[PDB]
Amino acid sequence: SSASVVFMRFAPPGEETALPPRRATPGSVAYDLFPSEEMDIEPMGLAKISTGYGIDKFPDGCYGQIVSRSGMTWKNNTSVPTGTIDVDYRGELKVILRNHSAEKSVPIRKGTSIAQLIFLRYCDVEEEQIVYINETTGERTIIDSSSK
Amino acid sequence: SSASVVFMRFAPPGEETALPPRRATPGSVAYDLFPSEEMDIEPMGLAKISTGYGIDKFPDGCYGQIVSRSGMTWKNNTSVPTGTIDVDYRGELKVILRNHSAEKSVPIRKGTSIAQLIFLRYCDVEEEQIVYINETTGERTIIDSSSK
Amino acid sequence: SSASVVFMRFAPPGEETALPPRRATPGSVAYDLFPSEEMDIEPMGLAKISTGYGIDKFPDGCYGQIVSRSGMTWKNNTSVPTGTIDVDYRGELKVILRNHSAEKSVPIRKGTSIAQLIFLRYCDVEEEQIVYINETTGERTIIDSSS
Repeated sequence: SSASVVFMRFAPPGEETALPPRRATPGSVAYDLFPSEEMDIEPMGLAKISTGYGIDKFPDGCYGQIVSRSGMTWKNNTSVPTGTIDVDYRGELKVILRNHSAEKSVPIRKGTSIAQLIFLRYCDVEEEQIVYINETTGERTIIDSSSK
Repeated sequence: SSASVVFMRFAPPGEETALPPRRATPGSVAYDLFPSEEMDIEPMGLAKISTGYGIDKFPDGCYGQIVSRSGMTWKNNTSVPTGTIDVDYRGELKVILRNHSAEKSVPIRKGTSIAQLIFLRYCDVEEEQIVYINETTGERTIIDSSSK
Repeated sequence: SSASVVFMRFAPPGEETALPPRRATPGSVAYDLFPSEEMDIEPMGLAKISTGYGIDKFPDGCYGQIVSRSGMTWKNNTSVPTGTIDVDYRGELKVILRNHSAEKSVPIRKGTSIAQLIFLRYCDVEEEQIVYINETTGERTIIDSSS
C-alpha cells in the first residue's frame, strides 16, 4: 500500500470521458493528466479543465501536486498557477491553466496531456505551538498549542 | 519532535495581528496564511504581503514551501511566483502575490487567506561531486567534492 | 548513497563555464543555479537558460525541482513556470524564466543565480488502479490496473 495509487473515474462505465492519468514514460515521477472536453484558451486566458478523475487512495505520506509540462510551457506559453491536492479531497481533479500569449490561443484536445501529477512526501504536523519571543530577553510566551 | 512545528508570532500578545497559520480540515496538507494588513493589489501588480509569523522550529527533514490557494488563484486571477523557506530562515513569512488582471485590483483582507504553507520532505545533501566524463574513454573525472 | 548527489559538468576542464550548483548557506535546502552565458530577457519574454550542468546521480527517493529565487522574482519581476527534473533525465539543466515586465529587460549574468534546485522526496508508484465507485452502495469496480 506504501507505493500504490487508486484513481476514481467520475463518468459511469460506458460513457465517453478523458483518457485516465497515464504514467509518463520514459520516466518515474509524473502522471499525465488529460481533458474531458476540447476547448481553445484565448490569449491571456485562464481555464479550469476537468480531467474526469479524482484520487481515491494516495500513496502513504503523500499528497498530489499538479505541475506544468515542460513542452507546453515553452511551446504554448502556458503555466499551472495552482495544484495542491489535499489527502481528503474526493472531488474531480481540475487543472488551472494560464495562457500567457497575447496573440495565440491554446488548443485543449482529448488525447493530449494538459499537465502532470506528482505524489510528493509531506509532513502531516502532529504538534503545533504558537509562541511570542521577547526581542530583548529571549523569554518565550506560549500563545496557543494543538495536537492532531 | 519529528512532526512538530513552532510558529513565532511577531506581534506582542494583545496587539493587532494576522490570523495565525492554520490547517482548515484534518485532510489539509497546508497551513492557511493570512495578511497582517489590508491592501488592494493594482492590475498587473506584484505584492510582498507580511503574514505576522515566522517559523521558529521546522519538522525534521522538512522545509516550508508557500504555494497558491486554488480559490484565490481562480477568483482573483493571481499566482505565488516564489516561496522556498530555508530551515535557517529567522524572519517573518512574506507571501509574494502577482495580480494577472489588466483591469481588476486584488482585495487583501484580514480574515481571508492569501496562500498556504506546506512542510515538504527534502534531502539535505551530505555528499556532493562534480564529474566530467572523458569523451574518448568514458572515464569519469571528479572535478570537485564536498562533505556537510 | 542516500544523501549524495553527483553533478555532471558539460564543459571541458580548462574551458570557462557556468559557476557550479551550490548551496548558499548550511541552512540552504536548495542549490543556486548559474547561467553559462549572459543575455538580456526582453519585456514579456520567455527564456531557456543553460546552466552548464546535469544531474548524474540523484539522492535516493528524490527528484529535482527547479524553483524561482526570491530576490530575483521580486527585483526583476520574473517566475520559473516549469522545473520538474525526472530521475532518468541526464541532459543539461535549463532554467525556463519568464520576464513579467512590460518595460524592463532582465539581465542574465555569469556570477548571479537565476534559480535554485531542490531535491524533493516523491513516491515512485508501483501499483495503479482506476476504479468506478457506486454512490448508492460503496460498491467498487476495477476498470483498469497496472504494475
